[PDB]
Amino acid sequence: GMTQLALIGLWIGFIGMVIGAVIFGQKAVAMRRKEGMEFPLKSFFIVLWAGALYLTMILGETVTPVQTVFWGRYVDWVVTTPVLLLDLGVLAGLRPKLIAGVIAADIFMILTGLVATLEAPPTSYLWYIISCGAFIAILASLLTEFTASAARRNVRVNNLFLKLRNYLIVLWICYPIVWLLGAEAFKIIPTGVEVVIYAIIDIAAKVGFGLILTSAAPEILAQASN
Amino acid sequence: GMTQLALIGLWIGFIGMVIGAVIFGQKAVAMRRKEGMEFPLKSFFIVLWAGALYLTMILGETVTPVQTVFWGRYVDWVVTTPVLLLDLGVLAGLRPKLIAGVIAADIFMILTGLVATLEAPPTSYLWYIISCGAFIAILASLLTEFTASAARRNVRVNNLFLKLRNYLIVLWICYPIVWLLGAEAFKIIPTGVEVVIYAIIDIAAKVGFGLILTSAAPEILAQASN
Amino acid sequence: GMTQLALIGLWIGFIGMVIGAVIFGQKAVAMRRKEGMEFPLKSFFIVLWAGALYLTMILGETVTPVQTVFWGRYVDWVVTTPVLLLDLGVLAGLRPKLIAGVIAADIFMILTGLVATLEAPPTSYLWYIISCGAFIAILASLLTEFTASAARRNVRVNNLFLKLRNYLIVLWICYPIVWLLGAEAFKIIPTGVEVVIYAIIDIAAKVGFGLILTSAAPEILAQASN
Ligand SMILES: *C/C=C(C)/C=C/C=C(C)/C=C/C1=C(C)CCCC1(C)C
Ligand SMILES: *C/C=C(C)/C=C/C=C(C)/C=C/C1=C(C)CCCC1(C)C
Ligand SMILES: *C/C=C(C)/C=C/C=C(C)/C=C/C1=C(C)CCCC1(C)C
Ligand SMILES: CCCCCCCCCCCCCCCC
Ligand SMILES: CCCCCCCCCCCCCCCC
Ligand SMILES: CCCCCCCCCCCCCCCC
Ligand SMILES: CCCCCCCCCCCCCCCC
Ligand SMILES: CCCCCCCCCCCCCCCC
Ligand SMILES: CCCCCCCCCCCCCCCC
Ligand SMILES: CCCCCCCCCCCCCCCC
Ligand SMILES: CCCCCCCCCCCCCCCC
Ligand SMILES: CCCCCCCCCCCCCCCC
Ligand SMILES: CCCCCCCCCCCCCC
Ligand SMILES: CCCCCCCCCCCCCC
Ligand SMILES: CCCCCCCCCCCCCC
Ligand SMILES: CCCCCCCCCCCC
Ligand SMILES: CCCCCCCCCCCC
Ligand SMILES: CCCCCCCCCCCC
Ligand SMILES: CCCCCCCCCCCC
Ligand SMILES: CCCCCCCCCCCC
Ligand SMILES: CCCCCCCCCCCC
Ligand SMILES: CCCCCCCCCC
Ligand SMILES: CCCCCCCCCC
Ligand SMILES: CCCCCCCCCC
Ligand SMILES: CCCCCCCCCC
Ligand SMILES: CCCCCCCC
Ligand SMILES: CCCCCCCC
Ligand SMILES: CCCCCCCC
Ligand SMILES: CCCCCCCC
Ligand SMILES: CCCCCCCC
Ligand SMILES: CCCCCCCC
Ligand SMILES: CCCCCCCC
Ligand SMILES: CCCCCCCC
Ligand SMILES: CCCCCCCC
Ligand SMILES: CCCCCCCC
Ligand SMILES: CCCCCCCC
Ligand SMILES: CCCCCCCC
Ligand SMILES: CCCCCCCC
Ligand SMILES: CCCCCCCC
Ligand SMILES: CCCCCCCC
Ligand SMILES: CCCCCCCC
Ligand SMILES: CCCCCCCC
Ligand SMILES: CCCCCCCC
Ligand SMILES: CCCCCCCC
Ligand SMILES: CCCCCC
Ligand SMILES: CCCCCC
Ligand SMILES: CCCCCC
Ligand SMILES: CCCCCC
Ligand SMILES: CCCCCC
Ligand SMILES: CCCCCC
Ligand SMILES: CCCCCC
Ligand SMILES: CCCCCC
Ligand SMILES: CCCCCC
Ligand SMILES: CCCCCC
Ligand SMILES: CCCCCC
Ligand SMILES: CCCCCC
Ligand SMILES: CCCCCC
Ligand SMILES: CCCCCC
Ligand SMILES: CCCCCC
Ligand SMILES: CCCCCC
Ligand SMILES: CCCCCC
Ligand SMILES: CCCCCC
Ligand SMILES: CCCCCC
Ligand SMILES: CCCCCC
Ligand SMILES: [Mg+2]
Ligand SMILES: [Mg+2]
Ligand SMILES: [Mg+2]
Repeated sequence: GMTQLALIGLWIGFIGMVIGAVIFGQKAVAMRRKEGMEFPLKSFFIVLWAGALYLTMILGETVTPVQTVFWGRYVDWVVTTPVLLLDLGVLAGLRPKLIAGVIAADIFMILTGLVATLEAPPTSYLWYIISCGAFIAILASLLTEFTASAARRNVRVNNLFLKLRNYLIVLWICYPIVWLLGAEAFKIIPTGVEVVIYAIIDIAAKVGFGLILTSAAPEILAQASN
Repeated sequence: GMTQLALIGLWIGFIGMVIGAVIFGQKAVAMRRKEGMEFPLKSFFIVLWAGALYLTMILGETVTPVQTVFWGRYVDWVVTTPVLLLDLGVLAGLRPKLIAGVIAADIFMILTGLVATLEAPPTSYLWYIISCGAFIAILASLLTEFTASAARRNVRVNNLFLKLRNYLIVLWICYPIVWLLGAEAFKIIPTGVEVVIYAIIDIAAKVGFGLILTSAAPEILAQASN
Repeated sequence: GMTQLALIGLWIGFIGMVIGAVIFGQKAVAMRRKEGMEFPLKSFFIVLWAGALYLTMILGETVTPVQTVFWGRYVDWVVTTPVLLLDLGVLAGLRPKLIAGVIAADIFMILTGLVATLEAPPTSYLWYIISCGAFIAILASLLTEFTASAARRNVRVNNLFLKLRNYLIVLWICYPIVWLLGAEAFKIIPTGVEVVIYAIIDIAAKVGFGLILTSAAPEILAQASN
């Protein structure tokens, strides 16, 4: 029931995650019995879950015609975006309870975005604004407590945190902008194009992010983990 | 599909949680880099989640005609009641493995209560009794191992624990009593009145509890958090 | 909607879990002030959750006629199989981050198995293969990382781990074999017989496992817990 372009977009996301899974799985094998192996392993789980959920959408299991609702992508994001933040929190050396609070905010952001996607205007816009409020709090925490914590660590660990922090922030800001421009609000981006855009940003946000992270020198990953 | 009285009750709950969010949000900001900030932060998250779920019920998103089933309140409780017990566990100095067991019992209590609410008599009463059994186990834990652990701490931390322990017990006992008197069992309390009562108890159990906790002297919260 | 044999199988599983919960619950209460009490408590929670889900299937709550899908057993397994792996990880002395990774693989195994159960052939077989891939990763970790960590512990703790590791592995391999032979796939085993078989293996994998673990000498459980 979806457009041909939407199906192409789902295939792009799926193949991207599968390639990521091979890359990070191999890196994790290469890092067995080494400090810092948690980083390729987390990257591997992120792309494995995203890849599985892309497959459920290809198969029509987590999409629903009402326009097609691609609700599987929220099942993906509600699991993978916390693990991405966990990555930065470990790099930053952030206290576990603070990491937990940001993960709670993130899950709230994704679930209110799901409600926004399922609703009709203008109620959908209310939930979009609520979810953006949670996003802004997450961005503020990244730019403040994460950054202050990372600045107390070794220079190379701090440098890697800042690179990934900035990469994550730029990519994540793309999502609510695409949402607002797409069929859920202003209807500027056609539904099929929207699926393709999300797949490209997903690949950047998960495979690109993991490539930057896991390509750091092994000594840096070792000291970052402890 | 709900009565006007029920809608009034949902708005009371919603506005109460929003006011609580302002209070605990300001307290969390004020304790930004102080030991004990975890307490206003958890209180903020509790009323944020409860307020969002009250909003989903106002909007008819988590309410289903089957006779109006307010199943959104279980999505609220299954998340917020564990965090309330975590609060008491940190104050008591309780070992995390013991906190985990009581949280598991609490999630079991809420989920069996959801099955009781969705079921028809007499099967609904079976699940009510099972959920009550989990509740009695939680109460016994609060009165025994939580209380013995708190009694090892200094006088002011122990006194704060006991105040919040007693407050929590009295308010939580109200819930299964309202449930038994309302539409799901004896049908003594009309559905609309039941919604109003839950909103008032919810405000007391989340905002009132958080106010007692977050108004303690900051040095006590700092000591309790260690 | 379900056969008489299938209902008999559900009652066998339910009664087995109730028996386990009495045994492990009383053992947990008897160990209330001792090191190692986490083992009977986790065993109690495992059979409590499984028994409750068996009850939901007896009552038709987590069973849907499609020709009958027993989807409640996935709600059971997604919670209990992680706790069983946690048991082995505590006995082995495994690093918590490693336990978290195998638990993630296990949840993925159970959820992809649920998708396989809900799907139609040949798509169901794709998810079965994916789930088997996760299962193989779990078995590999049990036979490598868990085993290496246990061998660095006291001979009595290590001997207990190996006995439970071998017991668990043999029993868990039975599940995907039954699945492929049964009603969710190739229909060699009648549906009613398949329910009875799952009840028997479930009792062995939860009550039998818990009996072996909690019957160890209390000093062995004590040093394993630390
Ligand atoms: C791997 C997937 C990633 C990094 C997805 C990130 C998604 C977001 C940051 C979503 C943001 C949203 C809002 C801030 C408002 C409501 C709409 C959303 C869910 C797209
Ligand atoms: C903020 C919300 C709170 C503190 C809610 C607490 C709810 C309960 C203690 C519910 C208890 C129930 C039983 C013990 C039996 C079954 C019915 C319930 C779920 C109302
Ligand atoms: C107490 C319940 C237990 C120990 C259940 C264990 C279940 C499994 C190991 C399931 C395995 C499966 C596969 C590996 C492939 C797909 C079918 C499953 C879910 C039966
Ligand atoms: C309807 C079938 C459409 C098939 C579309 C093929 C996708 C083309 C591959 C693009 C994968 C990008 C991988 C990026 C790796 C970093
Ligand atoms: C370094 C260890 C970090 C551990 C992070 C714990 C995750 C906390 C997430 C719990 C939040 C539950 C949100 C439920 C829906 C709002
Ligand atoms: C058929 C429409 C094609 C749509 C092209 C979408 C490109 C969107 C890119 C947005 C951000 C790119 C992140 C890449 C960073 C390396
Ligand atoms: C001091 C921090 C304590 C944190 C304990 C978190 C325990 C998490 C609860 C585990 C129980 C899961 C049961 C799920 C049943 C659906
Ligand atoms: C071990 C748990 C004790 C639970 C206390 C039982 C309270 C009585 C509830 C019985 C349900 C009666 C349904 C009312 C029929 C209108
Ligand atoms: C010691 C810390 C954990 C204490 C909580 C134990 C969990 C007890 C749950 C019991 C549920 C029984 C329901 C059946 C009653 C008829
Ligand atoms: C040291 C104990 C002080 C805290 C005591 C709190 C008592 C809570 C009063 C709540 C009033 C609700 C009454 C409902 C009775 C059915
Ligand atoms: C512990 C529960 C306290 C609840 C107090 C509520 C008092 C008002 C309830 C009156 C309901 C009677 C409605 C009359 C119309 C049928
Ligand atoms: C003693 C160590 C306990 C470790 C428990 C951590 C559990 C983390 C589970 C990771 C969640 C992955 C879920 C994927 C699908 C929702
Ligand atoms: C889709 C699942 C991906 C599986 C991970 C692939 C890992 C490849 C291992 C490569 C090891 C090479 C050693 C030199
Ligand atoms: C649609 C009916 C809603 C009326 C309730 C509004 C109450 C007045 C607003 C109070 C503002 C709350 C400040 C935190
Ligand atoms: C109505 C179904 C008959 C009841 C049979 C009872 C099942 C016995 C379970 C065995 C428990 C095993 C504990 C080791
Ligand atoms: C800042 C944006 C808040 C959400 C407003 C959405 C308005 C969409 C207009 C749709 C016209 C087709
Ligand atoms: C028709 C309005 C009914 C008003 C109900 C008042 C509820 C007070 C509950 C107090 C419980 C602590
Ligand atoms: C409309 C209802 C407003 C309730 C706001 C509650 C703030 C104080 C809570 C005290 C709990 C006893
Ligand atoms: C521990 C709970 C007691 C068990 C009650 C089982 C009730 C079975 C009812 C079957 C009727 C369809
Ligand atoms: C122990 C951590 C390894 C988890 C690996 C999961 C493997 C999933 C395989 C998917 C089937 C192709
Ligand atoms: C690497 C994944 C291994 C999967 C094992 C295959 C299970 C049997 C497939 C038969 C399905 C019809
Ligand atoms: C929280 C403030 C409530 C203001 C009510 C707005 C009414 C809009 C409904 C059309
Ligand atoms: C009222 C709930 C059941 C109470 C059992 C525990 C009482 C022990 C008091 C120390
Ligand atoms: C941390 C103890 C393990 C409990 C696993 C529960 C998994 C629920 C998945 C839905
Ligand atoms: C009527 C079902 C009886 C099933 C027999 C259970 C015992 C078999 C253990 C191998
Ligand atoms: C770290 C995994 C988070 C999963 C959150 C799921 C909430 C629906
Ligand atoms: C029906 C919900 C109206 C809320 C306004 C939405 C835009 C802020
Ligand atoms: C974590 C803060 C969430 C704020 C949501 C409301 C913003 C309008
Ligand atoms: C985009 C959120 C603004 C937060 C900035 C915090 C101060 C660097
Ligand atoms: C059509 C190919 C898409 C490649 C995505 C690249 C992500 C940075
Ligand atoms: C439409 C009913 C609104 C009720 C407002 C309640 C005041 C807190
Ligand atoms: C229709 C407005 C009635 C609101 C009642 C307010 C009770 C707090
Ligand atoms: C500083 C402690 C933050 C704890 C917040 C967790 C809320 C679930
Ligand atoms: C800081 C005020 C938060 C407002 C609560 C919003 C409830 C969804
Ligand atoms: C800010 C909350 C708006 C709620 C609108 C309710 C419309 C039925
Ligand atoms: C009658 C609708 C039941 C929906 C409840 C689902 C809550 C997880
Ligand atoms: C610690 C709060 C999260 C509990 C959520 C459980 C939902 C089944
Ligand atoms: C002590 C941790 C127990 C958690 C198990 C929860 C299963 C219902
Ligand atoms: C069909 C289930 C009936 C159980 C009723 C038990 C009430 C105590
Ligand atoms: C489309 C029929 C299969 C349904 C599978 C649902 C998986 C979430
Ligand atoms: C259209 C889905 C086909 C899945 C292939 C089955 C692999 C055994
Ligand atoms: C993959 C099967 C290995 C089983 C070996 C365990 C010894 C009983
Ligand atoms: C190699 C020893 C494994 C024996 C366990 C089998 C239990 C059915
Ligand atoms: C080593 C066990 C893998 C599961 C394959 C199931 C056999 C049909
Ligand atoms: C792993 C990609 C499979 C593609 C099938 C056409
Ligand atoms: C491995 C995925 C193949 C599915 C084809 C739709
Ligand atoms: C459109 C139905 C999707 C529900 C997502 C949980
Ligand atoms: C059912 C999910 C509701 C989340 C709103 C915070
Ligand atoms: C769970 C939220 C559903 C909203 C449908 C409009
Ligand atoms: C904090 C509210 C954000 C709204 C911007 C769209
Ligand atoms: C709108 C909420 C923003 C919070 C910033 C700390
Ligand atoms: C089909 C769109 C391809 C865009 C390349 C980044
Ligand atoms: C979602 C079903 C939960 C059952 C609790 C016993
Ligand atoms: C858990 C679902 C219960 C529904 C019974 C009508
Ligand atoms: C209309 C009910 C109001 C209740 C406030 C105590
Ligand atoms: C009607 C407001 C209720 C406040 C909680 C005591
Ligand atoms: C019930 C609210 C109490 C507030 C104490 C500061
Ligand atoms: C007919 C009842 C059989 C029970 C087997 C344990
Ligand atoms: C280090 C692996 C943890 C995986 C988190 C989902
Ligand atoms: C792991 C793929 C399916 C997850 C949603 C049930
Ligand atoms: C299932 C095969 C496991 C391999 C053991 C190293
Ligand atoms: C390896 C487990 C031995 C079997 C115990 C009955
Ligand atoms: C793998 C079993 C196939 C059965 C064909 C009837
Ligand atoms: C009824 C059979 C019990 C199986 C115990 C291993
Ligand atoms: Mg929409
Ligand atoms: Mg009901
Ligand atoms: Mg099937």
